[PDB]
Amino acid sequence: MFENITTAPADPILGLADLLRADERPGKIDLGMGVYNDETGKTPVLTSVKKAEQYLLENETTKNYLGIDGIPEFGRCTQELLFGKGSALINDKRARTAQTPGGTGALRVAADFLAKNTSVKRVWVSNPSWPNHKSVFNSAGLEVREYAYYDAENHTLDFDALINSLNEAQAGDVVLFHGCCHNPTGIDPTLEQWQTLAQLSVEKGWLPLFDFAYQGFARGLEEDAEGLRAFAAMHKELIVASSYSKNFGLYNERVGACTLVAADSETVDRAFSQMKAAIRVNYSSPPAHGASVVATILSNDALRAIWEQELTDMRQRIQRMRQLFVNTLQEKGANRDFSFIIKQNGMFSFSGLTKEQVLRLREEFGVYAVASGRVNVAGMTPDNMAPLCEAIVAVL
Amino acid sequence: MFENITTAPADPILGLADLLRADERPGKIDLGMGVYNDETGKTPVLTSVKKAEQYLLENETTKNYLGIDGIPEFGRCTQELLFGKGSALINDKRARTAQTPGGTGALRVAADFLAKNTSVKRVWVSNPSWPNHKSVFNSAGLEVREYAYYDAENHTLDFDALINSLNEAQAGDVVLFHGCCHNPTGIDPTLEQWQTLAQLSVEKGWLPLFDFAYQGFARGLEEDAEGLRAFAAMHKELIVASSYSKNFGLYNERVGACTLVAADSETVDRAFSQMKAAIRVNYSSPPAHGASVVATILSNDALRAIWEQELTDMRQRIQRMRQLFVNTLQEKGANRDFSFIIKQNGMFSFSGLTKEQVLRLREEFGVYAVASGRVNVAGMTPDNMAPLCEAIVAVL
Ligand SMILES: *Cc1c(COP(=O)(O)O)cnc(C)c1O
Ligand SMILES: *Cc1c(COP(=O)(O)O)cnc(C)c1O
Repeated sequence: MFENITTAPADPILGLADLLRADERPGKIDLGMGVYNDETGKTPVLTSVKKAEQYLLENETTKNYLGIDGIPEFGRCTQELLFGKGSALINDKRARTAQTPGGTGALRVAADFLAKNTSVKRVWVSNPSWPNHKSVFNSAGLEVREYAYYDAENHTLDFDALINSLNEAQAGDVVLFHGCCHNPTGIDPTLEQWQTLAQLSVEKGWLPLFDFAYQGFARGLEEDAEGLRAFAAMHKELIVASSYSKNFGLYNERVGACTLVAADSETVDRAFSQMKAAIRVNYSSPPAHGASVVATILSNDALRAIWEQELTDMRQRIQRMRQLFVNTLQEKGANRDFSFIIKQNGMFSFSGLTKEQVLRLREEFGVYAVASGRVNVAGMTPDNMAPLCEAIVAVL
Repeated sequence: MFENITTAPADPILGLADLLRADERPGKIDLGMGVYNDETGKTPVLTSVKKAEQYLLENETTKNYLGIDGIPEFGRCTQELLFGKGSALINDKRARTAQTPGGTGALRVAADFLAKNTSVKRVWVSNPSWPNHKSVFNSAGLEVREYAYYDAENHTLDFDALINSLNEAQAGDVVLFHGCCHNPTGIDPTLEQWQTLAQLSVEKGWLPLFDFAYQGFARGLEEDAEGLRAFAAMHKELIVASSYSKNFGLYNERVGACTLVAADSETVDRAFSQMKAAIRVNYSSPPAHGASVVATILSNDALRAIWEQELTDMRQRIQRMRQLFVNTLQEKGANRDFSFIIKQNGMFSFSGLTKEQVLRLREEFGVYAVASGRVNVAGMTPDNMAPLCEAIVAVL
């Protein structure tokens, strides 16, 4: 029965891991997958996380199944982080949160939920966008359409093109927005633009779906969520797929959440019952460890203070590398101006390098980046900066 | 968009948790979901597991993403447990294993894989069977058909009916078998019957799919796998969805695996690439903690010895309760003979109680069992045995 199965195509991002594995060369530079690296080029476990894991080791008395929607505390802490401690959405009980295996897991649950329980047929994603977005929604039988977003020539957000692109979006359509730190551009809408988009969305009858995987990496926890909050203030219904993989450094523990918002508690509870049905037939219930670590940290003043500082330290080291990257490129004799990357938020730099240049960097210099020209700044260190830039300058 | 969504129907097994939650009554007896309880009526963390978690706390240096298929060591230890340390399948590299979020997660991955990459259209499950089996395969767009299995009158396996039921199964069809400790009957085929089924399967051209969630709870680790091994000795292709939720007491960490077997390594690697594609669009990569605990224990002589003993202790306590259950029923003046339950393996007892009797036990006595008459023996203790049996005797 498996005789004629075809070899699956490699994933443009996750597949870089395999190539890096095979590459036997010494000083390879991994600037692919978006994982944080410290000055040493290692991806350490946060101290706040180790302390939480210590706590769980001493106090956990059972591994009995969690409910289908996960740890209740995790859900509450997640909603406060997203909407604000005294949000009306929380007080009016208009939101329900399911703990999921990572933000990717949240996206799949949302997709299965939409495909089977609503009239939704199309999902609009930005151009360019995170490649797995199309893949996930397509697997659920939903078609994906793109809306203009990045201006490759001016390295900025083409708001006019965005609006015009979306005018082709019909009521009942889902429009996907990145909460902050747009992946891969790093360009986010200003608050004014978020507000304008919120109003337009309501009038056009779109169902907003936020992919929020980098809260805290743009400006701060609360600041990075003002766009989503602007939307939540005007919409009756919303869906948020969030992830703690990056802001907690819990990548492999698969910690995320899918939050559903409706007009009232009666409606959201009803809809949420179908989201739980979608989860039941997938993985049944979520993994406890990762989410337990997050809930423990967020609900403890001491641990929370330490975690917030570590998040601040991560954000600041990336910003340092970002400036050092541009300066070194100029220092090494860069062909063109790369100052526009200082304007991008998050772990990435949408460099503008062509597919061939990326291929050559890998082949001839052992420098690994995503074919789209996306480079992981968080993977840069004072030690690999020099050879990194010499290679780039060499392919311009 | 969520205005007209319908309330999802409650799950016959997982839904018992919610009801137990609402029930404010004092001495409720939970004999529903299949989770192990000790003499105290608690579901403790195994000692071997706590020691492993200790080890990980001290040695883990990163939470960086695992590969799509999980921890390689976990996969190897899983294959040895299933096929045998010196199995030809392992030596000829005919098997690939993906770490998944629980056995349920493995079933979903298998289903998505089959639905999109093969001509499979039907899956045959036993009557009766684990309710989520139909639900999971149906969600992937595959139809489920039932084959005779349990003889409600003689409380045994009706092998003749089984064979005749399956003669309606066409080549290319998937036939699902429980590795051991059939859920909910507790009745497994003898080795001779497994062998006969293996031969028939090959001749009819069926694709066997084993749900192996209770390895070690029938007779022992190796013994409980002889049925699967009989099949693996004659088939070119097989799929095994296994779980460590019960034999390791790791329920909420979601630890399972989906193992794919093909004629040769070239074919299995090709097919496996599509299984990874199916996982990529679901949860991306699996949760590390649970599987790390399992790999650590299985690859360490010391920890493995302790774990195997704990497994033995769990199996023996259930067997004790099983005999005490029958004796107490007779002692309390049971209507009919219940000795047939001594012949059932696993945590359950397929009692024969009707839907109304189960409803009444819950309503009037606070005793919770599954509507099918399935009762969790592992949930029985010397303390709740008396009131438990008095309630049952009262509804006969
Ligand atoms: C990291 C990320 C996610 C979710 O990642 P998980 O590892 O599955 O939690 C989703 N969308 C984007 C754009 C991301 O960068
Ligand atoms: C426990 C069980 C599973 C898998 O359970 P998980 O908790 O998802 O690992 C699958 N099939 C049967 C029949 C089971 O009893």
